[PDB]
Amino acid sequence: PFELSGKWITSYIGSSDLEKIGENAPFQVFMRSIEFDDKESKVYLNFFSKENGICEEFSLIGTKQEGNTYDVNYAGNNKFVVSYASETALIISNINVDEEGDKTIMTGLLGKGTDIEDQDLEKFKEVTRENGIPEENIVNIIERDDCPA
Ligand SMILES: C=C[C@H](C)CCCC(C)(C)O
Repeated sequence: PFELSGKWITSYIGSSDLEKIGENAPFQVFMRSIEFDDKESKVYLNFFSKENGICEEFSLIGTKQEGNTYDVNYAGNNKFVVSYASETALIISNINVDEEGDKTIMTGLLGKGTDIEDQDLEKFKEVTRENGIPEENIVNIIERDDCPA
């Protein structure tokens, strides 16, 4: 039986638009926790990001929508789905439309800490590839997350 809510940390992110996931970009996200509240049809996300190279923390609340998708406002509007869940990981697929109207598809592999299971990593690369995102548009987030626990 699977518990999707709890501590989740980002290990890798893929993006169709490299401008959204570099240094200090809005989608270089260091996750800390995700809490799904099916009773109230909401999801709670807590994570760090860097602006000015300094860690900043965010706590967002998204709304459950049709088909296990969630909508959340962050650097524009986002529609994401937990595409895969194992006992050690989540893979999230997100579509962002930014303030300028530009659409970016992204994938993220999340885990319970820093020691990545290769089976989860292979499924992340396959979901990334299926979304049309090339291997070279994959960033290693564990290597870059020096934000507080
Ligand atoms: C590329 C996927 C990351 C891990 C999730 C982005 C945060 C969001 C989409 C929930 O606002």
